Amino acid sequence: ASEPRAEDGHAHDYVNEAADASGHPRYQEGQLCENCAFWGEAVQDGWGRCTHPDFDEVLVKAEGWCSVYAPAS
Ligand code: SF4
Repeated sequence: ASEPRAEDGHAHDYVNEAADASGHPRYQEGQLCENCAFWGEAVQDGWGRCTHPDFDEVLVKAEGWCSVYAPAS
């Protein structure tokens, strides 16, 4: 539905700014939700869907990141 914008730390060590998570060892450079293997599509104003149950709950910032990130490679 009209899922609300994800909070920083909604779940899974998520950040709204990918760069915030530089502190997180698994935050490799330039990993963004937009380039996550579990990305859905962009919905509005730099937010889009993350296609996992404990995630799609909220609309994630395309520029965000989380621990469940897997590279689309
Ligand atoms: S799995 Fe994480 S990094 Fe990937 S799109 Fe979802 S919230 Fe973003």
